[PDB]
Amino acid sequence: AVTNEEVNQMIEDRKVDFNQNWYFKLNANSKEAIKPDADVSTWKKLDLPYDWSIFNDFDHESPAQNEGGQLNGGEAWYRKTFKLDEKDLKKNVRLTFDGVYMDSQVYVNGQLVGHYPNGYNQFSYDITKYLQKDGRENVIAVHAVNKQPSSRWYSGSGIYRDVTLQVTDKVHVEKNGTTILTPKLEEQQHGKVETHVTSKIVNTDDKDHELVAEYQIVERGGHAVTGLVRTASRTLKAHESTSLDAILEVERPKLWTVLNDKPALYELITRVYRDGQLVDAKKDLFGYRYYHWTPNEGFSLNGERIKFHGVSLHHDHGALGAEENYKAEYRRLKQMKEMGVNSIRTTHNPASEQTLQIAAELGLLVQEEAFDTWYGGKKPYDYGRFFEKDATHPEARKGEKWSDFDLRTMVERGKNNPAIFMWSIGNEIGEANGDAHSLATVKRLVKVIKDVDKTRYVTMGADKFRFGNGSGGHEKIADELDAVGFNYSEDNYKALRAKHPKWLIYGSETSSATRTRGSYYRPERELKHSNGPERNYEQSDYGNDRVGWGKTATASWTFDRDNAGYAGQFIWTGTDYIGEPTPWHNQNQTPVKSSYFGIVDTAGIPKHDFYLYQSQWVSVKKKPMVHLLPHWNWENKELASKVADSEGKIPVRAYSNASSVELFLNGKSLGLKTFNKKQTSDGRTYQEGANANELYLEWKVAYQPGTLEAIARDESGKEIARDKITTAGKPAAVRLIKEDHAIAADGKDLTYIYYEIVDSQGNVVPTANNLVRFQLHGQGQLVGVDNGEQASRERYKAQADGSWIRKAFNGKGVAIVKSTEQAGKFTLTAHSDLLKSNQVTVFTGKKE
Ligand SMILES: OC[C@H]1NC[C@H](O)[C@@H](O)[C@H]1O
Repeated sequence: AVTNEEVNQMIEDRKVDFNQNWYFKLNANSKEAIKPDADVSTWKKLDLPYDWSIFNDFDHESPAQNEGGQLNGGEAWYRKTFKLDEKDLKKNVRLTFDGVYMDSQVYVNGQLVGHYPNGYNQFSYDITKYLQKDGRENVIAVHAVNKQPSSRWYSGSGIYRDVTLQVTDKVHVEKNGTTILTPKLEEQQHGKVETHVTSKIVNTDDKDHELVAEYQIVERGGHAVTGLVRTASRTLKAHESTSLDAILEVERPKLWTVLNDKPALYELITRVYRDGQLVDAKKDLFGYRYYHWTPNEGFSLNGERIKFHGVSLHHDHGALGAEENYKAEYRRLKQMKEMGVNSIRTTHNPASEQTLQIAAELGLLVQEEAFDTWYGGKKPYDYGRFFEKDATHPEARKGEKWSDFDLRTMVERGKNNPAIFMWSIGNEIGEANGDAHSLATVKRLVKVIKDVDKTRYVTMGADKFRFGNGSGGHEKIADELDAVGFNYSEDNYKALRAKHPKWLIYGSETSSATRTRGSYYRPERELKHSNGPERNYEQSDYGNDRVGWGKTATASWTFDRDNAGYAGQFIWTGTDYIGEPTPWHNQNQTPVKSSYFGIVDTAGIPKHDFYLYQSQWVSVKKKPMVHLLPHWNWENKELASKVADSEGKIPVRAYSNASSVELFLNGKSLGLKTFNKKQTSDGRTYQEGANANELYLEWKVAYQPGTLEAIARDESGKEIARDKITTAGKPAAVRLIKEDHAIAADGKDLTYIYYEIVDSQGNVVPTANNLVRFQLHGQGQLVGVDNGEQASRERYKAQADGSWIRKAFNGKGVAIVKSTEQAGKFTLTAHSDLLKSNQVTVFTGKKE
C-alpha cells in the first residue's frame, strides 16, 4: 500500500530539530518566564545550544574556582513558543533534551512538567497532555541552575546540547524502545546472522488497537539486506504497552571495527501498523561486532587482539565552551583517530548524541561513564546530593532513585550503538570502599544495567589501587564488576594481577602528564608536580612534566605495551579542557584557567606528545611519519638556558615509526640513528631509542640558526618521511590557514581557521604572542577564538564592543566560524600591529 519513499519521509518527520527561536535571560522573573504573551524585548533571541558561562569574563573570585575555569554560573530561563500543525493536533508529543546543566525545570503552558537534576544525562518528557486544544500556541519554559561549586572541571551552564521534538501517532515505538542483538555473531558471521529485534510499543489512545510491527535492515547509506519481517497481529489495549519481537537474517554482514576509519553501520527500519494502517516509522543505528576479554591476553575485537589506545575526554570545545557541535566533535575525534587512538572514555558523565554517533562512524570504542560520585559527593553542588533521592521524573519506576533512573535511561539510550562496549558506574568514588552501603550500591547499579543490557562490560575507574600495595575493602567493589579499571595504579599491577588472576584489568585513567604547547623546560630531568614561580605557569612540551600521582606518556605507555594482561589505557587527557589547571590547581590568584593534561591543546593544535603516540600507534605502512622537537629559535638567552645542556647544545628529538632517522643541520648530516627492535615477553614487536625509557632518537645539537631536517627511512634505507624546522626571523605577517575550502550552509556546520605569526620568508615565529584582530564578512558567524595558552585570561568570544581579537601563543591560534543558512561565502581578515594583513575565503552551500 505505502511507498518506501513515504516510509522514509515518515521517519524523517518523526523527529525535528527544536533548537531554533528560543529566548534567554539570566535571572529572569519565574512568573514572567512561564506565562503566555510575555514581554521578551528584554531577553536574548537565539538558537540553541547555548552555554551562557563561556561569554563571562574570568573572575578570580568565582565560586567555581580555577578548577571550574573561573567562569560563573547562576541561574537562567529559556523560553520558546510553538504551534502544532493542524495535521498533528491529536498526536503524541515528546521533547528530548540531550543535556541541560543542571538542576533543571521544564514548564509547558504554566505547569511543571518535571524537575531533572542530572546535568549531562539525556532526558525527555511526554508533553502531550500539557498542550493547548484547537492549535493555539504553547509556551515552553526551561529553568537551568548552575550553583557553584558543582564541578571539578568546566561544566558550562544551560542548554548546551540539542533539543529535539518527536511528533508521533498515539500508537508508537516508545522513547528508547528498540533493542537489537546479534548473540551468535561469531559463529554465524560467514553466513546468515540472526538479528533479534525488540520494540516496546505503547498505546496512548483510550481505544483498543490491533498492532503489527514490520522490520527491515539496511546498510547505513547503502542498500537493504533483508526484506520485510512481520510480527503476528495482536491486540494492544488502551493505555497499555507491549514488547514485539522478530528475528531477521543478514548474510555475511560487514563487521564494525576500530581497524578502519569508516566502519560498516546498519539501521533497523521499524514500521508500526494500527489496525492495518501504517501510523509510525522509525530507524535505529547499530552494527555487527563481537568481542572477548581474558585476564592474561586482554581484549580482542571480532577475533583481532588489540589494546585500548585510549583517551579520556571532557565535553567542552575550548572557545565553544560547553556548546556541543557535530563538526567540532568530529574534528576532535578524527584528530584522535589520526593519532592512533581507538578508544574513548566519556569522563565523567553521559555523552552527547554527537559523540556517540561520531564514535560509531569513525570506529572508536566507547566507555560511557554515568557518575563522578555516588551518595558522598565531591563538590557541594554536584550530583552526590541527588544520588539516593527518589526520582520524580513522570516516567520513573516505583522505588527508583535518581541514580537508578539516570543509569537506566543512559543504557536504554545507547544499548544499540556498536561503539559503546563499556558502561562505567563510577570514577574515583571515595565512598566505594567495600563497606555494606557501597557493596549494596555496586550490586544495585550493576543490576540496573544488566536488566537492560548484558553485552557490555560494567566498570569503574578506581585510584584506590595506587595506595600502598593496592589492597583494601575496595577489592570487594571491584569483584562485582565485569572489568576492573585502574586509575594511575600501574605500580601495583603485578601484585594485583597475582592476587586476582580472574580480573579483567585495564588502565581507566593514566598519565596526567602536563604540557604547554611550544614551551620547553629541563629536558634532561623528569619533573614531578613542578609549579614553582620559575615555571611561569607553563609546562614542558618535551613531556617531562607530570603530576605527583602521574606518569609521563613514555612511562604509562611502555608499561601498557609490556603487559598483555593490562588491556590498555584511557590517557588523561586527549585534549585540553577548561578548568582543572593542575599543577596550579585552585591557586586562584594565579592567572591559570584551563588544563595542561591534553595531548592536544584547547585550540585543536597538537603538542609534541601527539606525535610520540602516533609513532607508537600508527603503523609505518598506514602512515609513515617523523616529527621533530623543539623549535629552532634559540636567540633568547632565558629560553635557551632552561633547555641547553651543560655544553650548550639543544637536545633535538625525533618521533618516528620508521626504522631510522637521519638529522641534518643546514644540509649537513649529524648522523643516522636506528631504532632498537625488541619483543614483548609474549612476542609482540616494538621499537625504542638509546634505552627502555626513550621512544625517540636524540641529537645534542650545538645551536646554528637555519634548518633542521630529518629523513626517515625503512629498513632497506629508502626514505619514507621527512620533517623540517626552520629558524624564524622577526614577525612580518599574520597568515591564515583554512582546514576547509567550503562547509555546509545549514547554520550548524563550522570551520577552523588557524592564524600564524610568520617572518618575511613565511616561517612560523615559534615564540610570537602578537595580538591579532579579526574581521568577518559574508555568510558566516565568528563563534570563537583561542590559542590554548593555559595562563591566558583572554576572551574566547567577542569583546564588549563587538570586536574579535586574540593573541597568538607560541606563533599560533585558531578562529572558529559557523555557517549561516544562506549559501555564499565568508571572508576572514586578520590584522596585527605593524604586520602584513591576510584574508581567506571559505565557501558555503551544499552538504556532502
Ligand atoms: O589528574 C587529574 C585527574 N585525576 C583523576 C580524575 O578522575 C580526573 O577527572 C582528573 O581530576
